[PDB]
Amino acid sequence: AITADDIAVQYPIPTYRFIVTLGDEQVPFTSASGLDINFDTIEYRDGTG
Amino acid sequence: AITADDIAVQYPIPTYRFIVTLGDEQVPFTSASGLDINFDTIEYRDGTG
Repeated sequence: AITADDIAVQYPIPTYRFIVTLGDEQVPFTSASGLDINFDTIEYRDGTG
Repeated sequence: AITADDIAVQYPIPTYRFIVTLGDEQVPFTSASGLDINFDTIEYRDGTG
């Protein structure tokens, strides 16, 4: 017994059901990708290690 | 078969590992350059060659 209210808590979410709110309107889209969070890298080395 | 105690005697030394003691203390630096020994030159020519 898995009692589907527990599926809504601890099972993962698929990617086929999504609403795109575009400004103040909803527009139906087929695909959506590229919503990444990317940083750069600072590095610094001295002679001691 | 080279047994790295022989690397410490025979192989050269790389530049990236160095410490700089400046007076009574050590300060961690990134680069260090310009420790040259440069001489001038004196000449003399006479008529016989």
